[PDB]
Amino acid sequence: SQELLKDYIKRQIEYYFSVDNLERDFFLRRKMDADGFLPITLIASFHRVQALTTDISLIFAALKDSKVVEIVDEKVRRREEPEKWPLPP
Repeated sequence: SQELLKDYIKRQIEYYFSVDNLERDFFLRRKMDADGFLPITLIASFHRVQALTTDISLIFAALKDSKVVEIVDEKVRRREEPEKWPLPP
């Protein structure tokens, strides 16, 4: 089973995309495209996600379970007003 693991991964990534985090997370914001999207494999590299798993299908399945984020292809963004967050690299 991976259901509980998927829940821990979902809540960890939803933290990165919370307003509280985004107001100070200048690294993540400089890795966004102008539409807010980031590579899912960049999120996978973050220490608290990588501690839980290196299984990319599990990470995608965790994110399909989220009302906070939106996946398109290989990228993920905050669903609400994502264009407000990108910063210059």
